[PDB]
Amino acid sequence: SIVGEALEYVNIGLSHFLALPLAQRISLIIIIPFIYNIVWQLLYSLRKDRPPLVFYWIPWVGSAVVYGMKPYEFFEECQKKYGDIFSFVLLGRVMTVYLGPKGHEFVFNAKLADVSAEAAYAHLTTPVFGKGVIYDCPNSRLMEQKKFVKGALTKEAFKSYVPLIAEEVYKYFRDSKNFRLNERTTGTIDVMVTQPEMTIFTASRSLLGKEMRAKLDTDFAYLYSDLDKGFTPINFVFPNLPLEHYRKRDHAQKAISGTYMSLIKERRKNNDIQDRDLIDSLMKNSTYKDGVKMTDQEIANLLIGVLMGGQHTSAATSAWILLHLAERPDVQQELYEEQMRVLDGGKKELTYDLLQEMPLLNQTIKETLRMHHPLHSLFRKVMKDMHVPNTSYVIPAGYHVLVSPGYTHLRDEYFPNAHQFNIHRWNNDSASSYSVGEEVDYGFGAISKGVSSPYLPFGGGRHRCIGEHFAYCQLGVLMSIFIRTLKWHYPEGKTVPPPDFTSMVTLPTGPAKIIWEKRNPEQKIGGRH
Ligand code: HEM
Ligand SMILES: O[C@@](Cc1ccccc1Cl)(Cn1cncn1)C1(Cl)CC1
Repeated sequence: SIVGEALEYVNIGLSHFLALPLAQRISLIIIIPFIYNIVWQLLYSLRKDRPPLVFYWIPWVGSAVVYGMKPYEFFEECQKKYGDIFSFVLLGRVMTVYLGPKGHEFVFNAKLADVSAEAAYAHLTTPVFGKGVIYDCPNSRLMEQKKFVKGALTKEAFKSYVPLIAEEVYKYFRDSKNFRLNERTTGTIDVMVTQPEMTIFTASRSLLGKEMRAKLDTDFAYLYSDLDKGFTPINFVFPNLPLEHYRKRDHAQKAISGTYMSLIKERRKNNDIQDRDLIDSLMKNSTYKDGVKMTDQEIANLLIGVLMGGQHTSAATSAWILLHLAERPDVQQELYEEQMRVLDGGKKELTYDLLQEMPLLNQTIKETLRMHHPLHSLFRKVMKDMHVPNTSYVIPAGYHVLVSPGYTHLRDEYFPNAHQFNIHRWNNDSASSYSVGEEVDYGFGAISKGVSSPYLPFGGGRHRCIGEHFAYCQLGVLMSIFIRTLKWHYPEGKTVPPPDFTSMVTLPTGPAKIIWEKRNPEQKIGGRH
């Protein structure tokens, strides 16, 4: 009765292992984790308290490639095989996806102690925006920062922003090489060139003020480009590897936040604090409820985060609006008639109030956001084991949950003929979003308590967007002027481009070109240039 002999051979086998030729160790270096990964999944599949896990060949990497390149096609296939709740491995992480409205509820309305946004996102945003704000701070601090920013995003502020945004659009039509409407009556543009520029010019002028706008006419503008490059999914995996891309980013954040702090300190020095912009607003209103004041640095960092977030979602969206309308001269025509009726043939100056009397224009924004949600996936890190209602599934702490309202936007069950661009599906329902019942306030205003709406472009719950009305104002003004000034169409045999899902938002694959022409060839834009 000797297992002793077998124990000796374990030890012997171990020493013979360590003495294998390098070619075989390297081999086993790869064979043993590859094999282990596969038997681990098979064992995992037997667990009744876990959602089904998408099978993958490469350890650590997981389904990263197919998810990264075609997330909605990935979800649809998984949904057919497994149903609405399933997990997949992503660059060392386990992601649990809950599709559909119940998914929205599970994640967006999750208890504060159950999940963490900042633990999922801080590595992406903190290097770009700076310390102490958004996700580099406790949730309670984020809630109040959202309250401070929302305090400058009032109806009165929008009434004052509309003519400023309009001035910037007209200036861009007058001065930009992409247009020059006083010199040229037709031309070709890449919308992924023009919309980022139009977006930063309009958002700078209105949210940051004339000083910060004026700086964009200089070499300073290049820092925004640099800071922009740092805003990339690569930050999720390699947040800080010592390359030049990362240094240009870090430098830009310092230079840009330094510029904002210079203005802030100048205004306080001169008692020059009015109600012009978001800077005036945060200077007057940025004291937390425990009495700590945001620092000038944190105020500047919060300005960067707000401008940068709004930059990418808005620019992507007006690009998509232009691209869907380029093959729909019927929609351009209908929008143009609305412009003529609401603005008395163009005799009335556009105001924020008249924007609210443009339902087809607003429905066009609404429908573009349905077909092209800028953020295909939203994430939380699971902090406490979560039971999935009406199942035996438990999502353990350390997992991440993923929700995708943009996926549901594209399902025929909730939006008939979902892959058809049709602004009239929103007839008599042109509001950017609408709360169908009870409300709750997490610290930045009363918002919808339920988050089961199949249309959820602005998310929901404590992390819900506060930029929605600014975006509609900005997009509204911009598109109102595009429509009254130009017609546009595709180059021969071109059509709406497929989305690029790998960038930070779901951009059109470029170059995405349209041909514009002036509705009034002789019309001139005044002002000095
Ligand atoms: C078409 C335009 C936009 C869309 C579709 C959009 C979408 C969203 C979504 C889905 C969220 C929820 C994020 C999550 O749950 O993880 C969000 C949050 C947020 N957005 Fe927007 N957004 C847009 C424009 C803007 C603009 C213009 C601003 C600022 C001016 C802005 C600022 C914010 C802020 C501060 C949050 C809160 C993040 C948090 O609490 O964790 N967004 N947005
Ligand atoms: O939600 C964000 C972050 C985010 C979340 C999910 C996917 C991509 C990004 Cl960039 C993106 N965004 C949402 N609205 C405006 N920007 C921030 Cl920057 C916090 C607000």
